[PDB]
Amino acid sequence: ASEETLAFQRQLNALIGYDVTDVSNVHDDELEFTRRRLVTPRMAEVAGRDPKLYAMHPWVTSKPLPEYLLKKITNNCVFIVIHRSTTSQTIKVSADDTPGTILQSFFTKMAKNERDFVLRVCGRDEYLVGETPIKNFQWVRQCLKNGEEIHLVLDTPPDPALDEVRKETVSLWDCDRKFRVKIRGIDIPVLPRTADLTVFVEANIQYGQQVLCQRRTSPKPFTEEVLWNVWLEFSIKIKDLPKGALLNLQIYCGAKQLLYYVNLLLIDHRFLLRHGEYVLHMWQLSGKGFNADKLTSATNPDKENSMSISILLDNYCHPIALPKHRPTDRVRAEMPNQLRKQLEAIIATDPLNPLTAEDKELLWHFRYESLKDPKAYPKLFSSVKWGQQEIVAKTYQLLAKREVWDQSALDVGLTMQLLDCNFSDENVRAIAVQKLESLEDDDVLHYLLQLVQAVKFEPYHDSALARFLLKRGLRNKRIGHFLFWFLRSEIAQSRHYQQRFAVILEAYLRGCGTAMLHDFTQQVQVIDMLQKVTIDIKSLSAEKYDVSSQVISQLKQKLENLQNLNLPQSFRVPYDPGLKAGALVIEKCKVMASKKKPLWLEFKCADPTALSNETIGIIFKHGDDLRQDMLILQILRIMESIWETESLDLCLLPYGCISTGDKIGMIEIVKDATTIAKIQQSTVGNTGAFKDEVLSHWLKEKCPIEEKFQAAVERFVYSCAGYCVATFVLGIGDRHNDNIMISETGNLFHIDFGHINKERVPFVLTPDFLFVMGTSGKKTSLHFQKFQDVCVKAYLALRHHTNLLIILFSMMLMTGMPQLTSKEDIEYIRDALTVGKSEEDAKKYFLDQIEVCRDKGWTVQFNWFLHLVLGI
Ligand SMILES: *c1oc2c3c1C(=O)O[C@H](COC)[C@]3(C)C1=C(C2=O)[C@@H]2CCC(=O)[C@@]2(C)C[C@H]1OC(C)=O
Repeated sequence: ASEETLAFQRQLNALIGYDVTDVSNVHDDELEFTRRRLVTPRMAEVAGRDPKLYAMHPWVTSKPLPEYLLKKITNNCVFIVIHRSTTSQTIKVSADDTPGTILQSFFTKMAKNERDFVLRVCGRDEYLVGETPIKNFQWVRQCLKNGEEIHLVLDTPPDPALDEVRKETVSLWDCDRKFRVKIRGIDIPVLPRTADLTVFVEANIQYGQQVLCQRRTSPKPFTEEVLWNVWLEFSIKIKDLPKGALLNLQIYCGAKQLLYYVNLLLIDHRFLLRHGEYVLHMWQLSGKGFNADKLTSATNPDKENSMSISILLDNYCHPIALPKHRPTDRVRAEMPNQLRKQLEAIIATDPLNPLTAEDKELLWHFRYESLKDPKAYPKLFSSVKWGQQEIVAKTYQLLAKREVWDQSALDVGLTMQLLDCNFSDENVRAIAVQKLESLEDDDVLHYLLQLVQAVKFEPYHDSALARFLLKRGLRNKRIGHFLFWFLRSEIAQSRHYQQRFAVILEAYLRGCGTAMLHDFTQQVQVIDMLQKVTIDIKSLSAEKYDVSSQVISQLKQKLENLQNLNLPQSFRVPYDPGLKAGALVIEKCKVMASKKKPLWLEFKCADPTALSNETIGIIFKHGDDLRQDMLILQILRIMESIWETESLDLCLLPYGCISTGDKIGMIEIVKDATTIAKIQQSTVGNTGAFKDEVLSHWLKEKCPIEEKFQAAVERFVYSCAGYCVATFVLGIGDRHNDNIMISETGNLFHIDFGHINKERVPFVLTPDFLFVMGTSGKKTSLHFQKFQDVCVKAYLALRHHTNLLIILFSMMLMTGMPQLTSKEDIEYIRDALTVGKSEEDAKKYFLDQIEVCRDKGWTVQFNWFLHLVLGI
């Protein structure tokens, strides 16, 4: 290992934010083993990607043009403005022309080596190239909807050389003996403050979040060291242990409640049975009383303060689990009319609905019949007795013939269901991933965060899903960019999965290319520098007192030093990679008058071809985990895409928001916007006597032109409806006025989500909102009626994708929540979506929620004010 190799590893660890070679918190070589195994997948993808297309990362879609965009185009034509220097001409092209047919058509119009130029969006690293109709480019579709013009510049294609990549005994199943483990003792440096506590150890053999067998030790006084030296034998036979099963060890604390836990994979990555002595440091349960963290094979790295449990496993030779080999029978394709019909009723049931013992027997007995319907796969494989060798073997025989599933249409919702906490079998999970291979880059982008979170449900570090993500990231820069940040936010805030995520990110970084490696370095530099600034200014972490003029002046000064000669002169915006930020506009920079004192920063665009002088407003938030906001915003983007397929535009505004490290992140500053509470405070003040006409007045004053005002109101009508529906389905509608913003164009949008007997409301639809829509009293109106229709429309449209939302919601709660979630928490979504109900009842249900808000008036906002502002 030369200084070079060591040096390279060093920088990668800096980009990752974790030392991927660290072995201070491992009891085996699974992680290192995974690093080695990911080497081939990475190299294979690197050598298979096109050097030019990878360099210009065209952002396209194969989806049809939405109904609301079809209107925007007159006669299959599109106008584009091409620039040179100041030199610029406007051309009219066909919506189906390829960027090549464009340039060739440009050289013929204006005329007085040759085709060595490329079309790039003005002021952005976004290229319109490749054999694709101009109308199938995301930027083109964006401009259309926004009504903005399409300005492209004629520059030289980026040399793909800049993406250069650096140089690169035997026992079988048979073991009729029952599995057993010995609990030696538990040890903890410091113990709780009640000192009359009792504790016992519970050992579970879990699979797919289900307990196959459980054993417990007797209760003993809770002291720094508690020894048992007792053997716990389980009712399951060694030969019946399925690959991916875990020995879940938990400690309960009572008086004389789960408090500590740690897991250990029974069958390792090499198909060998786990044996030997083990000293495992456990995690402490925060929820005094469930989630992805409880399934981790990772141990707590903090040895000096955590609880550890010492156990002993059977130590003989080396029993190895034999990989299945499909031989072939009873397909039994016929059943009684009633039986058949009651089988289809079980399958037709929603995800959250539990299966009874009898329900599972029918599904399993008629496996092959159930196999004919993809939507039955989750229920079917959840009816498999995974704790039985014979049954599992039969399960693989069943999956052998997957022609029906192989030909089935890609159903993202259905696929995600097989990648959650309920399935630990590699074969079942692998078939879900098989289907994901069909997703085009644009769709991978919509579900990327969710897929990354799903890696937490994988029993092993190396899996089909982890490799899938690696591959798509290496194949497309935009996906690679976001993958980088999503993995980095987990590695920095999650000790439960940081080791596994670090291995996956290192594999991506060794194949993304020199150019991207340089971009990531600059972005990370700015974030590290900005973070230290928030750490150097000690008062920034003090919520007790307000922000003085001296601290702000101190902020401007420190930003000045950095900018002199140390801070990157330009970097890509984490949440908007196509945009390059340049120098800071120290004058407009400051410390927000917020309790959390976030940095309000403004930069200039580093791209000179930018057709504007507006700054890039970025909030550098510190002291807050922004992972939940990212999840909420992404689910909102998913709702947008869902509404797009149903041909609907709810005008949501999922602004940029990305966690960039440990309790730090960057948030997009929406231009020309203010808080609803702010608008109220200007007229009234620091009191709860809210006026109903303030909002409308504010909007009109911002839109003195007839046409403009009605355009804004219509926008308000849509955006208000979109958020009411969206926030209601997610169960986060009852919010304080200061968490809702509005732009001068009338766009309403919720912000600052954070970790989210009395008066309650389903969502925010206050008198000021109803006012803008021309409704004062309890009387209807033209705009309000529209509002009601749009709400119903968007609402029903979401129900058409119930299973998708249900699974997305359950995973989000399980992976993006500190505390433990229950079935009750997940079931909320099922009720909010009126599952089982007919469209009619559903339409009325939502309309009823709209009525609750009218009767409530300002009541709820007034209580929020009394609480949040007056501490009442
Ligand atoms: C921490 O989520 C957000 C914010 C915070 C915070 O503590 O203060 C404010 C919100 O105060 C109610 C932050 C910085 C803001 C946003 C946010 O999501 C908004 C997202 C869209 C937008 O324009 C932002 C950046 C405004 C910003 O609020 C203010 C009052 O400047």
